Amino acid sequence: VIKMKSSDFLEGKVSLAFHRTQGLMIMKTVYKGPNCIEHNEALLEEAKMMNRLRHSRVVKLLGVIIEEGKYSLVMEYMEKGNLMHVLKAEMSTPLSVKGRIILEIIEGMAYLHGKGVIHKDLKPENILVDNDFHIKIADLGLASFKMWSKLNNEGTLYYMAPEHLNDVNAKPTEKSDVYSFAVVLWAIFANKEPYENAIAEQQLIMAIKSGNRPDVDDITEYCPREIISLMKLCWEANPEARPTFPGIEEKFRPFYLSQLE
Amino acid sequence: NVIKMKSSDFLESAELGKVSLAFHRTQGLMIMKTVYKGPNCIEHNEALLEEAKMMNRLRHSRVVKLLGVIIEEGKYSLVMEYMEKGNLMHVLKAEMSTPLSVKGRIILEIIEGMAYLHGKGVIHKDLKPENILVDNDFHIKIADLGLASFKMWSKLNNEEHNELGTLYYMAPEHLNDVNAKPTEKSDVYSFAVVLWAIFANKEPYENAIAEQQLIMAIKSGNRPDVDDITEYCPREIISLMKLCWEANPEARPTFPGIEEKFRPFYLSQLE
Ligand SMILES: CC(C)C(=O)Nc1nc2cc(-c3ccc4c(c3)c(C(=O)N[C@@H](C)c3ccccc3)cn4C)ccn2n1
Ligand SMILES: CC(C)C(=O)Nc1nc2cc(-c3ccc4c(c3)c(C(=O)N[C@@H](C)c3ccccc3)cn4C)ccn2n1
Repeated sequence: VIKMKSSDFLEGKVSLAFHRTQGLMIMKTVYKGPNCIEHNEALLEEAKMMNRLRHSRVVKLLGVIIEEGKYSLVMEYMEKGNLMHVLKAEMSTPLSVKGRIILEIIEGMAYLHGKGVIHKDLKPENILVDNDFHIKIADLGLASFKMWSKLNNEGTLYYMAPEHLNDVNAKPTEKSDVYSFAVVLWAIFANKEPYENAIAEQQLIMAIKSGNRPDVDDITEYCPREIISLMKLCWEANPEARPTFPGIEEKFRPFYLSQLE
Repeated sequence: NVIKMKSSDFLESAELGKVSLAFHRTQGLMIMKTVYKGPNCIEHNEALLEEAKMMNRLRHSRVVKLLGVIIEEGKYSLVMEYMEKGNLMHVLKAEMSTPLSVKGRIILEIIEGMAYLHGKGVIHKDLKPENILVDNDFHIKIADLGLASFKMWSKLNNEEHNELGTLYYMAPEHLNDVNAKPTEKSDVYSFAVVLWAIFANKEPYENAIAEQQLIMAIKSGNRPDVDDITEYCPREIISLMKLCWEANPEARPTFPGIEEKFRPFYLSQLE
């Protein structure tokens, strides 16, 4: 990794970070407390793994600050924030830009799966948009890498595959993210969070485990048919019935090319 | 009553409110928890000393004895006996492995301490590996690091002028329900998860993804994964933990009942 120092920056919490020589970046300070040196080795290894994720649709980890009792992650800056914010903005997104966004999400998820990363929390809060309306996948909640995830701990459920609802012990798979992505598709075309009421509880968890899905009739903007088919397929209760992201890409890229671009 | 001590009774300390190893000029090593550093207040002083006398009356070989109280202008401190090897989770994750007989004894000693506290009308409310301390001989003592048992030092800790929370062991009836009164059955549930953690050498629910997910899952019956125990674990201990984390509090045994079952078992198959 690149190791940064707090003194490298102008003077969990997610903040704008001005590196005194490299400029604008994003700082997430994961932990500030009395020491835990016994953990550093595993944290720096996972950080290196973080550092190796290099893709235009994936948020890049610029540096780590590993200091006595202070753990921080430094990331590349995305101007326009997360996908939900851009969707609900006062202006609109042509269907072509939404098609391109969806393809970019597929490409990033396929890259992450090809590097052995299961995101575990794909959701609109974790899809960042740059000034040109291109996206990058992020992990604001530290869900993807286990030791940084624990250190962070030393919360929407709307995108959680039903197999993880009321069952925290089953191991998540690539199909977990495929389910999340399906709900992301719906949300992209609804410009709102699923389950119109927008309350989370045991009623809804049990409803979803039994097959309830976001209301396809709650789409009040135009949504292409093939995309509705794709999301319906991807949120199948049976994890085995859901495609892989490379399969999704072999389907969606030619459709986006022929009908959307 | 208690022993009221002075800050000047100690030569020095080293940080571990603030928890410190402190050297008493006459008594030697002790553990100091400094609860409040601020402007002076008698807003509780009388009750505070009363509560101290109360926590001083807990005298049992498996409970951390309160050694002294420091009540000074703007400074409030509790002083406890020192436990050499720290808390149970740390000892479990140590490089050297712990013999199944020693884990059996630890479990029995926890049972004994919990029985004592319940027999003196004390509901711990926060039993967990962090509150189970280990001496140099691998004997345990139950502690209350979070000031859960005595409410007004707890208030003093949170008073807005003082310059100075795991849920894996919280019985499901108190999750997302901040009003339910904890009972002895709560402490039994905590004991059940501590048993699991003793034999898995780690915290439960590692692939839990989000806190609401885990909270709703646990309230609906999810428990620690018994297969994730990868070292030998006797079958009655699996039975005991399954019984003690029963969703219905009434179905859970009591600590005198747990001890009745477990002590002969430990004698005949473990010691
Ligand atoms: C309103 C706001 C101020 C704005 O306007 N823009 C803006 N907000 C952010 C927030 C982050 C951000 C924050 C915290 C992060 C991450 C990113 C991240 C990460 O992505 N890790 C990579 C390596 C990864 C990706 C996929 C899977 C696994 C790991 C890990 N954490 C903890 C980054 C850029 N921006 N830009
Ligand atoms: C791990 C460290 C790095 C190391 O190496 N050793 C080490 N840490 C400690 C920490 C304590 C400790 C700290 C804070 C406490 C308490 C104890 C306590 C209490 O137990 N009160 C008694 C009377 C009681 C017991 C049961 C129920 C109700 C009350 C109340 N508070 C706020 C004691 C001994 N050690 N030894």
